[PDB]
Amino acid sequence: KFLVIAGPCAIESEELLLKVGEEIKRLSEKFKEVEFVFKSSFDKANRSSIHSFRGHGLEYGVKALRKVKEEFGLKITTDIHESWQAEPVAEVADIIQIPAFLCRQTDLLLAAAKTGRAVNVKKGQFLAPWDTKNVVEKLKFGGAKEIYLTERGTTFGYNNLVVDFRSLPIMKQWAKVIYDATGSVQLPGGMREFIFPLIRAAVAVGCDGVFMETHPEPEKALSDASTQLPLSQLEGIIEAILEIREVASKYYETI
Amino acid sequence: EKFLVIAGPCAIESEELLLKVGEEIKRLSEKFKEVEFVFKSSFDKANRSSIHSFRGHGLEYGVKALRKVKEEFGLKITTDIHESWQAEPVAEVADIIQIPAFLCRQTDLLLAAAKTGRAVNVKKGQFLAPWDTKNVVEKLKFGGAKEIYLTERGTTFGYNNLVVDFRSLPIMKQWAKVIYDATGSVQLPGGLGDKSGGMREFIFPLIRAAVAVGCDGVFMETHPEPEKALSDASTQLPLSQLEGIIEAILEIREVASKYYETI
Amino acid sequence: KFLVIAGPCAIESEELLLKVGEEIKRLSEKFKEVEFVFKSSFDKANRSSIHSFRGHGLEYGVKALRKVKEEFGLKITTDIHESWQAEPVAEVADIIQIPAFLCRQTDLLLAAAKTGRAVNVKKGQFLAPWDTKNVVEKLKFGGAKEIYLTERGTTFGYNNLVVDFRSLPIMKQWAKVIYDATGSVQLPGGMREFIFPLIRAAVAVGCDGVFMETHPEPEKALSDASTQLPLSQLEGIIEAILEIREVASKYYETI
Amino acid sequence: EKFLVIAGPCAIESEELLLKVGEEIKRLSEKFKEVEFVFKSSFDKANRSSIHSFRGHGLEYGVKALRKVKEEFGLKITTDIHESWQAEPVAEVADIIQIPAFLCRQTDLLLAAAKTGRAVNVKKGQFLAPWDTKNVVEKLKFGGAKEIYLTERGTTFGYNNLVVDFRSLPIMKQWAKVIYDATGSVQLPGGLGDKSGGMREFIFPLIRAAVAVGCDGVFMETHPEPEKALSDASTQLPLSQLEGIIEAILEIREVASKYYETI
Ligand SMILES: O=P(O)(O)OC[C@@H](O)[C@@H](O)[C@H](O)CO
Ligand SMILES: O=P(O)(O)OC[C@@H](O)[C@@H](O)[C@H](O)CO
Repeated sequence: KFLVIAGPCAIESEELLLKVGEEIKRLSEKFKEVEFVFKSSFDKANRSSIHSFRGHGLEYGVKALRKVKEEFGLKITTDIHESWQAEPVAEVADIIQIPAFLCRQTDLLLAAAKTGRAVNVKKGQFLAPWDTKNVVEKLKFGGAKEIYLTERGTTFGYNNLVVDFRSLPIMKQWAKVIYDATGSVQLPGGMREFIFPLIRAAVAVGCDGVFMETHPEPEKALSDASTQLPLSQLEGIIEAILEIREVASKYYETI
Repeated sequence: EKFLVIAGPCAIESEELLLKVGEEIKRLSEKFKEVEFVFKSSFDKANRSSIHSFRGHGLEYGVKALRKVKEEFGLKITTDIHESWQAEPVAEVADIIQIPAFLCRQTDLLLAAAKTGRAVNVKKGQFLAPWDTKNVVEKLKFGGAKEIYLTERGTTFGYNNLVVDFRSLPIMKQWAKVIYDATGSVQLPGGLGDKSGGMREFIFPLIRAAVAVGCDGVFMETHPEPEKALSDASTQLPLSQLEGIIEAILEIREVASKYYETI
Repeated sequence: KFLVIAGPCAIESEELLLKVGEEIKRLSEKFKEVEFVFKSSFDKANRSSIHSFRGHGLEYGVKALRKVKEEFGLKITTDIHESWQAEPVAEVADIIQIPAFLCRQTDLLLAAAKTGRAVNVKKGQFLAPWDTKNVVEKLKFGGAKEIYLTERGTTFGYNNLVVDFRSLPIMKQWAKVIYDATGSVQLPGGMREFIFPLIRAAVAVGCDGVFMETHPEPEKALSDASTQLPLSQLEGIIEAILEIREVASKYYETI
Repeated sequence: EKFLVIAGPCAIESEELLLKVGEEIKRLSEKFKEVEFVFKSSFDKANRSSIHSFRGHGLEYGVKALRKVKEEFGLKITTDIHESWQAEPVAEVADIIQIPAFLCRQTDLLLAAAKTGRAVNVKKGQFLAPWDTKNVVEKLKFGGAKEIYLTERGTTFGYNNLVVDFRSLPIMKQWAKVIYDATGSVQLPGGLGDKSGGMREFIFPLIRAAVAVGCDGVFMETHPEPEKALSDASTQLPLSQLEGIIEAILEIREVASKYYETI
């Protein structure tokens, strides 16, 4: 079924995770046609500044995510940054996320695949759509069976990302495709006003799921404060994309 | 508001070609009554890459051919101008005067079109940022234009490639009605060396994106047999597929419409 | 010999043209190895704003340029915007300049070629280096014998131009190549600090000439105030590029 | 200041290959005494496009091979790390620890390299703007790095193509010494499908541009027979051409030097 990956960018506390998980659970019960996956990072390992918020560590993060899966029965996904993190994260993560800058790091991909979990690779801002075929091949070689590729924009001049929707049908040739609605509008080194319009475009074109970072109060977020979707707006957007998908799906081109 | 569909063969290869396409557009206009159709065709391809490529049969012949389409089918007409002096004669038949993408900053051309009293549709230059179309609209208003359109047709992305930044739709909507050029946006400028290339397989997906985001109309160059077209053979939509595409975008527009943001 | 095309962006008055022409003449006498061509536009036909300075008209402009050639014996170059302007401009213009946005307008190119004058086409920000071969062919078909292609940057994201120096050797295959040092640093819709560094790069790579818009007081210029080179700095830059060219020329690759 | 020339085969194909290249670099270091040479080679290509491409013979073998080069020729050494744990063992032989372009924002990797006390050279990510390297240098200084380099190696320009924006040289010079990667800047990422492409014909012209603009050193991957290289076969410079290139850039640097702007 259609996938909706959502949650706060970073694990600011398992308190926040529980408050967001509660809403994700409610939507999960309301939209039985959709498969929800809770997401949050235990570490922002690639912040621009050395003085920015990274997180509370792997152990604290896995614990918090563990509480979300136990308390709400929701699937989990988080990203890893170095090979050794794949094993401990796989304990709770149903889907292991590979950061965009690291989409070409062979050992990280292999380490994720070895865990037997599903793998979701964020497409690097430097990669062409067709370049992702090799990424999928590495994962298959590593034993991965459930593979996703996430569109999150491509480098367009400096401090700007553009979404080339031609990427969706191209990547669908070798993997399930996810559209990152919040990451695609960020200005590297973003505009929330474009999150909804572009996600509508994503489902009109055709994808297997959407990815959205959401926070009760984005402006207070410790990471991605300018792009995280306010929690209260999630339901409306999901209902909207489901309706558009229902009508547009008749026209999705065959593989 | 009535959705606009601008369509027709890229170039006026012959008056016969125009009437054939015009007949189909007229038929669709009778079926899709909620759509405002405007027949398009260029009397001159003044910016071909190669000196050896087809340009046209002249302004005189073209206008005459376009007038025949309007007379026979009662369809609104649009064609593009390339130099200031062409605005007057063209305004005699054209309901909408089109400004080529490379010429979107040529003040005199914009002014020439604006003083005719006809509607003006400016193709957004591949070098222009969305927010910089505000001054383009200002020039037209200054020149007397009362009905203005801005057409998204892609932006230079590396060499011989164009990308469509859909954020341009809501940005440009701030100052003019917005049209999405479904066939021009998938062309590969100079992709074939002496001619430009294109990827027809992406025409439909991107037009679905356009209506989901929200626009005031779509622009599509269509030809009975694109493979044999004298210009844009790689991007013109087979005429037989026009009906299906229009039905689809009207369906997607309807379902997405309640979510279009207010400007 | 090496070409240096320089002058104020727009003809704000024949007074300005004479003051700049006087300096250009002095340098012309100092650098006999270089061929100087005086440049200025009689009309800025593509300003972003309808309220910006365009000029004093074709007639007034040609007259002013005519005075420069008569009073200083300098060659002249100015740009045309519509086909009908080629004939009257050719009366004084030794080199007819084709604006970047208009580099694909067949009739403008043909009209320029018909005059029998040399033609210098500014490479559109949307053109790939190899795409210029067809531009040259149009001019040759139109009777042009002296053809130049000028590098002035390529669209790089929004409101930014990047100079891909690979363009110089590529375009040299079919035409003489000129580097526009002032236009290449402008930010469409620039930084003067990069004019000199990039022009040094241009001659190190290898070109047939440089193009620079210069004004006694750029900040007071009616057009391109942010990129025009202060007149007093022209001599130093020319001497500098001549020295670099002298040494680097030993390494310029054969056609 | 002494000009830096970082050169060597892309990957450590064998200890034999390293000694062959090392011998030539040593010879050039004896001729060009005004240049500081640093021998480069990767013990692992951890980011190949294809799972079937050559990666290397492991960290242990690589370090041993690099130490042999340093021992036999007395040359400074540089190699890249891919994960934090590699900084310590690599610092035992490497005078300069190299940070891969895709990893230029990985905080822990930068920190790992900085605490070794060795010099650190960061390849500028193809996604990074020049002004955003300021924070990269800040992270390294925070981590204890006292000798920092930033290497220009091109920026994403459309698909499978890189462009060198030379404005980056004077911008980055504001916070670190700047190196120009002459061979990486002409590669066509994923250009050959399973492998990346490249245009060797542009290596020399662009390196001439780099020294005319002004930089603190150049980086060049070189191999006796590039055509047979196991990695970057399309961009590595034939070893026989290294001497000529170095002589040329030293000549251009000298004549342009009086014009380098003060930061
Ligand atoms: O085929 P060439 O001559 O390159 O012309 C490209 C066409 O696609 C042309 O009509 C284009 O969209 C012009 O603006
Ligand atoms: O040939 P592939 O595997 O694409 O790798 C590209 C090389 O050019 C590679 O070593 C590159 O510069 C990696 O960063």
